[PDB]
Amino acid sequence: KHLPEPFRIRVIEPVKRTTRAYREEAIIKSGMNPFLLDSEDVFIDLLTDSGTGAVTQSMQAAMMRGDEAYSGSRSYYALAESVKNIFGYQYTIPTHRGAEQIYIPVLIKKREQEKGLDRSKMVAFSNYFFDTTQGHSQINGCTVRNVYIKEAFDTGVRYDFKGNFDLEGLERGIEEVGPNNVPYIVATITSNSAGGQPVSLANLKAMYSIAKKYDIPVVMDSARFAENAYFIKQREAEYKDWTIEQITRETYKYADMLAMSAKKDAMVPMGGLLCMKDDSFFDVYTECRTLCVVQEGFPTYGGLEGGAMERLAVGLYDGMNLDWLAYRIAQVQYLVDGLEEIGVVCQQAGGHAAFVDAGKLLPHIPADQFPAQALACELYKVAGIRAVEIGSFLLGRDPKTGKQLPCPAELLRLTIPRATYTQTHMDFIIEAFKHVKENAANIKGLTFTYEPKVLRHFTAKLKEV
Amino acid sequence: KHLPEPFRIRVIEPVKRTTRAYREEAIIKSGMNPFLLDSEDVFIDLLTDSGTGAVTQSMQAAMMRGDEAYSGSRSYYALAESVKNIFGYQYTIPTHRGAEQIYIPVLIKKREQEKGLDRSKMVAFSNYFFDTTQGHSQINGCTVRNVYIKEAFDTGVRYDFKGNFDLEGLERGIEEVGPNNVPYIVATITSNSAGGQPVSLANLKAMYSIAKKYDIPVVMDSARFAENAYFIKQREAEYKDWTIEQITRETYKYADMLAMSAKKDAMVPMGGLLCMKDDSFFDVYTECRTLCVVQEGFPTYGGLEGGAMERLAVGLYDGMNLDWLAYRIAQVQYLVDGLEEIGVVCQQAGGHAAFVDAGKLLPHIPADQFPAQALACELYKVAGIRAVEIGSFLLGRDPKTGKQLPCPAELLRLTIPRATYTQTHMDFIIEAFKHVKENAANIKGLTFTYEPKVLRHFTAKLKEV
Amino acid sequence: KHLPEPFRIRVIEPVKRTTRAYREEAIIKSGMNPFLLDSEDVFIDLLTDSGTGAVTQSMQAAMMRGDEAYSGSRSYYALAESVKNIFGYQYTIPTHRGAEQIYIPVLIKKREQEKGLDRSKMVAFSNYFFDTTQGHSQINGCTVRNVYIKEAFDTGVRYDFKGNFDLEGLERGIEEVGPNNVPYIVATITSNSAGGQPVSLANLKAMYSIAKKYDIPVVMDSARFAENAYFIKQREAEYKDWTIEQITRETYKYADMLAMSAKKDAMVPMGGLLCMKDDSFFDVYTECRTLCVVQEGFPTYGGLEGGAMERLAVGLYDGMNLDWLAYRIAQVQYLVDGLEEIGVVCQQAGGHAAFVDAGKLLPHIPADQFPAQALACELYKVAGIRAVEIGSFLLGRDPKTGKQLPCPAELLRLTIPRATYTQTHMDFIIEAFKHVKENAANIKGLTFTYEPKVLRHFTAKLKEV
Amino acid sequence: KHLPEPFRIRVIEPVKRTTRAYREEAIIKSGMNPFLLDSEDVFIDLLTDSGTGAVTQSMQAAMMRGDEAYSGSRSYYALAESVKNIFGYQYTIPTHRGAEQIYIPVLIKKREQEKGLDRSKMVAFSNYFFDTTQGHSQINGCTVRNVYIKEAFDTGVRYDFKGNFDLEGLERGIEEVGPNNVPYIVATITSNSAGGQPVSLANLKAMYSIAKKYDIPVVMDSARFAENAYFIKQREAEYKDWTIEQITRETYKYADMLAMSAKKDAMVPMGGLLCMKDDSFFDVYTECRTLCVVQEGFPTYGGLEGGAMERLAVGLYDGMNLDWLAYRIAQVQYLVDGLEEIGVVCQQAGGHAAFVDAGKLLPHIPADQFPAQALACELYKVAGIRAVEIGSFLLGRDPKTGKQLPCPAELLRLTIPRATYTQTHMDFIIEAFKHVKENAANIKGLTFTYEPKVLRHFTAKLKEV
Ligand SMILES: [Cl-]
Ligand SMILES: [Cl-]
Ligand SMILES: [Mg+2]
Ligand SMILES: [Mg+2]
Ligand SMILES: [Mg+2]
Ligand SMILES: [Mg+2]
Repeated sequence: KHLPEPFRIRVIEPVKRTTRAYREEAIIKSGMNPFLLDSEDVFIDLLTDSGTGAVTQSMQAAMMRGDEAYSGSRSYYALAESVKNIFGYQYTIPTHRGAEQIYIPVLIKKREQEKGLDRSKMVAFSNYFFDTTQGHSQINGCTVRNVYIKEAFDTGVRYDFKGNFDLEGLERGIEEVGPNNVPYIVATITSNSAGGQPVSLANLKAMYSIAKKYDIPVVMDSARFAENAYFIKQREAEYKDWTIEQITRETYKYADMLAMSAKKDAMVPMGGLLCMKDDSFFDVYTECRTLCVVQEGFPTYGGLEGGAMERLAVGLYDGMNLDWLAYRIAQVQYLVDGLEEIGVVCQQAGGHAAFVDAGKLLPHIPADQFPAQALACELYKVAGIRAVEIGSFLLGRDPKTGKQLPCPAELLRLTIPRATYTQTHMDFIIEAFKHVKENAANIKGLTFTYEPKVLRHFTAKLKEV
Repeated sequence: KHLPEPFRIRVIEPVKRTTRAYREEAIIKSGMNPFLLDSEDVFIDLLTDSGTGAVTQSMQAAMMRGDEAYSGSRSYYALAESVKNIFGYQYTIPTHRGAEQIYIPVLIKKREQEKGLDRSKMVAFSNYFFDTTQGHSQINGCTVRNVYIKEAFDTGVRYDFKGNFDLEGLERGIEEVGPNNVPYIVATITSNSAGGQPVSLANLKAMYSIAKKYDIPVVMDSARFAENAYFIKQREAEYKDWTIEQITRETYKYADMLAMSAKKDAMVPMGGLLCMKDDSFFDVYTECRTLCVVQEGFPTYGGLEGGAMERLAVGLYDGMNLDWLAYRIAQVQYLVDGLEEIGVVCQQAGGHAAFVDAGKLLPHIPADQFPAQALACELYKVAGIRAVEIGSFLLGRDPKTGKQLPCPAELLRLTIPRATYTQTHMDFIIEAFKHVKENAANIKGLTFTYEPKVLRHFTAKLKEV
Repeated sequence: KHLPEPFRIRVIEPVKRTTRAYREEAIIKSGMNPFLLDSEDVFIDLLTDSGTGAVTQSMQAAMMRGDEAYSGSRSYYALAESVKNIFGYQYTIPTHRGAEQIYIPVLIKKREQEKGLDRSKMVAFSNYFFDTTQGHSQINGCTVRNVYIKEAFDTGVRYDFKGNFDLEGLERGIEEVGPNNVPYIVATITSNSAGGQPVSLANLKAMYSIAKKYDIPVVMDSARFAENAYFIKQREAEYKDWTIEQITRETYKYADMLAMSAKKDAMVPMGGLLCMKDDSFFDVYTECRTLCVVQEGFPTYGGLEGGAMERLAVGLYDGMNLDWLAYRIAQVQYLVDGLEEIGVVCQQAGGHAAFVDAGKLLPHIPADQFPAQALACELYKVAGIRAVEIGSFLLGRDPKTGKQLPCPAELLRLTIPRATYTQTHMDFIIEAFKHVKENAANIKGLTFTYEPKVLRHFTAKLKEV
Repeated sequence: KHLPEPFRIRVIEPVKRTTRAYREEAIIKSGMNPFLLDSEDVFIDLLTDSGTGAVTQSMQAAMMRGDEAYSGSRSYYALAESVKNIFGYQYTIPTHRGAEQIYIPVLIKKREQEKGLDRSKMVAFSNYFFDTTQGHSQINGCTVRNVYIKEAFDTGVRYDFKGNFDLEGLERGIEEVGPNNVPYIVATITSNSAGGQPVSLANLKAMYSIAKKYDIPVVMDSARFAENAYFIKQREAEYKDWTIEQITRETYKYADMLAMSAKKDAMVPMGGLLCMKDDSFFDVYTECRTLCVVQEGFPTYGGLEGGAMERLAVGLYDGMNLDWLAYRIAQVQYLVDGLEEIGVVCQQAGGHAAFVDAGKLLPHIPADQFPAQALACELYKVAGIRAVEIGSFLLGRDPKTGKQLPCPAELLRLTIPRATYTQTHMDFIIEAFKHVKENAANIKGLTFTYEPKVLRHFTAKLKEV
């Protein structure tokens, strides 16, 4: 059931309706690669939901109340006040993905100096690390381990909180590695495993108990803190009558600091946060704020403009609107349910995205011929929809052999920019897939005509086989 | 078929989802009168589409480029340039409903001085006068006549252009009254007859031929000039492949000047226009521009702020977007069709609004007990929808007898703010009526508890019988 | 002493610097009439300060938080709340000059029905009526009388409150006319007499005492309520340590309602207010709100857009900023003092404007040759400054004889848009006059080449003699 | 001579006027450190001109026309089009300081692979490297050399282009180091040497000739490209009648690519650019665009919001406005001249900033007691001005000895945010220094009460001695 919008549309960005012939020529010009298509030629852009969503009236208005002072800005104060009242965290560092490149080395050095952490043995844990989070950890020489539950990636097996930490696994992992060697634990909410799955407050409390016992810093990766709070309100009986705000205040008692991209639930096109709960982490705050300036090995300055901090200060609240969250989540579920109904199969589908199995949809196309990229092109031809391939095309070649890397599955990712498209667009997408599935046998595979040495998915050009 | 939005939502105004109990208390506090309800307590506000619609990104941005100079403003120039390029009219007077209070007395005096028009015999014609247009005409001592076609108000009899002028009637009326006594003819597009019906270009050309033959000024009442152009493109074969812009340029060759509220098709919350095609009406321009200043009997100044003129300068173009018009019109038709399907009957329904027959829907309620007002309250209770009664409640009492005035039908008006609500909201409205029709027998009539002497519909309070 | 700006400039409107040759050609193209010059060709536009000033960040931001609902708008509520907290008035009617055309007929009818007011004998009083206020009064058949003090127009005789009511005169006038025949008294603050002069709170209390004794409605014409409050704080010892807000709350206890153009002290480009203090004037509120709809003799709708009401709701407060008022007033006084220093003489100069005596500055030019218009053109040629003539040119011809009307003095008006120009611009203006005074003897008189029958000053074209 | 503003102020940010007692308490609360003062408590904030200036109406409006698409954004296209038409560069990479961290390693590797550049011998040249530019170069293991002219830092010796490259020195340096070992040459305009000094087009052409001869990449560090163009128009006879735009197009023929922070001349609060002229540097473009994504050692995404790119697309043009540049530069020169007149001495003063010698102004205060920080506090106490110390306080302690580092001079930096303050503020600053110089002997030195281990200037607290 797609819920009606708990809002009145106030500002729109016109998008032209193209003809089939126009799109056919467009996709050829772009070398059968949606990444090379002009935004204006895309009717429904499902490339990413990162900073591509709508803002509320108050959020937009906030952009015109900025204090551009380098220091002591009232706009910075407003943002810090929002964090304090919403998460209960006293220290705020605005960022322009939550400054993972900052807190990671800071936490590693902290434990090395205080508990004799061994850099050659250190391991960080999370219910599920985001790619960049794992990236910065490993770059800093830290091994990572995802301690997710058995039900996490098990489709066809409904579970209210598939993003939960595997409490036993975490405990066993810490003991195995040695508490002095665990620089931090990252609690990702909602979790990025299986398309996006929530984490229960009960699970978070249990995880924090474990972390506290071993005195291990806990960082809440909060890009989708609001949707997680909504899932808790909807599925965790204990919090059924709690407001999203109360659930959020409670949730954050179970972390020592937070790091988040504001480009998701916070509703803004740019910005992030790195915050610390209380004085116990004041030194961590200082170190991070310091490293923020000299991260390059010398002083470098810059930051969000005043208006952007004022906008986020408002966005943090609007992002928690109960009616909004119920609507956003219901729309995503509406799309998935609609696709499942017409026979479209997804390897995984959650709050973050739906990963359609193009291999199953287009079985006649060899993996090396990129069936998911072929599907992306067909979806554009038929409906002007742009989606990203998550398969052999994206995977690329082995840097040491120059040969195509082996890929588990050929998926096509569908993300939904917040408060941007309607139920009618969702039905349009479903009808598009229905048409593709019907004409599947006739979709051709692809082969390169131009291929970069690295990050080929962004600018490579292909032709039909 | 509800078309998908030819745009991405960019800015939203949050609206809270209320409980049935909350609305029940709300409607009682407002004395069973939606006019007294707080806007925040209304989920779907169908009160009016006048200046309540969304704006495009470019239109909003324009508000920040204003030149506030009293005279010679580049913002005024930009607006005049838009009028010249869109309608082909060389003279523009921005207004803050198209200054009917200005051109009417000006045109009357013009013909009185030039052709000996007799004020005691003068009569003005239109395919259908808007209420305020008829109001200003009559206040100026001018009688009005609507020369609409037979098919105009005939439901159950599809006709492509029900707003057409009755060419024979117009001709006969002019001859009857005497050409020297006809100060002007107003071509309303789209026409306000039967809920809003289009006027064909063929019909407009024919009407202008008649007017020109008798040298009678023709004023194009243009609040919905774009939707009319769209209907011409959709239904008048000759213009099937013409752009909305070309149809508009052609359409305006068949009027000498134009008057319009910009609060409809032009997409803005305020403003209007009074324009003249060429030098042949330069003296009419001068007189109007002059009367604009001394309309009160002495000089009075003021006008749209610069940003507002820049916004309208853009709005005139965005309002003609083909995809937008097709979408707007399809949504309105979608609502009407959906209501017809569930057994809801409308006395008239067109592009402007749908007039539900509350008397037929709630036959047990006596007219004097306001069945349409009762229906308005029930619609709010059940779905938080606000609609206006067009019946005995609005009609009021006879100023000379203090008795209720007799009313032809008890109607409930449904209007749709542009680019504000979605197909999901439309379905919500339809489901609401479905529920009401199902529980019709139990809806009670109303009686006053407080009643003003004039304009009672705005602040009167009632209770159930 | 020009005070430094109590603010940081945040948004600017570029204005091109023209050459002398360019302006020489420009003024000729405009027929030696600044009113016909393009705004872009004017470097410093002193035409009017009405709605031509800057806005604060919060005021601008407010424009994006509008609730466009026809009724029950939260934006209307916000504006009404501002009025209640600032003036203490419970009833608010937003207008789009304070709806003088509304309260005047309403107050006249009120006293006619309640106290037997005789329309053939009625007379309204004010410390000084604004032109439009006097206009609407007289149009309604009501005679007006300005009861200003002796020192009001006496230059060379400093007096702290030259805008004061002549308390004795008011008393004597009421008795003479008969209290039943005085429909209302208008307290104009600041007063428009002698270029703008303040009214003391002591004087207002005394006037209200008189009005209350006779039960005569008192309307506060409040376009410049804030500057008056500032003058009271600066010159009335009793209120030296009172805030502008406290002075305003106190001031408004001495009126029954208020009417104001928001285009002055309220800092906005459009809008006004008509408000009533308490229930004692609830019927006056109802009548006005009612007449607002049917003022034309039938229902007509429209109003400020939501954003505009939100903006004014903020503007009413920002307009009272103490540092801002001190700065605005000091700048005006700085210009006048600077002109006086170089030998330029003004017939009158106050907070509203400075009226330079062009006749004295250019004694060789006959009045019929418009020395003030000649001066306006010269000021533009030399510095790109645009100012309005208040003399024989503006006065026009006698409608009954077609002959030039006799004029007391040939003045050139200088107004200063709020927060728009700097001390450097003020010095630029002073230097311009210094240059003109130096080359006075060579400035030529003007004669028509094109002259409209009415309101000739706006579009007439002239040439040098 | 302070020029009048070539613009009308449209939006202001109110700033409160504080009392001496208030500021005295404020500076004590902030531990005698302006960096710890609330922005609201600072009347005139001269901390930095980086992203603290005003924007034009069109620039602000642009923020509401953003296309947030991840790729193919029309907003990105608009920005790239501006770069192409203004600089003639075909390739644009928007950045969120011009991505020095990107082009430096890219250019180093390019020459290492193509000409056998030796990383242990590489040296980069510039007329004067900005601190961060030198920082990234050295971090990449590249030694830097500033080849400025003899007259560069020689005060009391006027020279039109003190930012010029020492052509002979550059030639000799390249030969000495070996052309294969010079990865790039950076042309900084205007140059950051001696407070900001321009570079002539003749000098740039000569430098490019040298670079081209040796096939060495030339990067134009363009934060202040417009002011440099203005100085060329004002001082280089050959370009006297050329427009700023023509001078800019010509100037950029003498570089292969450009890198710039848009937070200066480009008038925006955030953003930068890294651009390449033509196909000869297409591979450099690709490499940079690629490294932009994987700079962290793995893919990371993000970028300027659509509105920000639209704003910069406009800002690049508005920043070149001739009247604006003349005004901006004249104001800076007005401040310096005014200070020189009252006996205040600056070690260096140019277009970027003025460096007051606090040691000379307060000779009784020992360097270790921070006379420039003492001066900063006194300036705040007396006038509410905030300025940054560039002396022993900023220099800090030797990381290897913990002892105060030796400092050449105790300077206080004065920067001027663009289009933010007026001539009256400039006079206010001058009067403030006049007062300080008069009460110099009584100003006390400072000593720590709290001192961080690193970057102490930002949060250290001190007390008077
Ligand atoms: Cl706001
Ligand atoms: Cl714009
Ligand atoms: Mg900034
Ligand atoms: Mg205006
Ligand atoms: Mg409205
Ligand atoms: Mg983005």
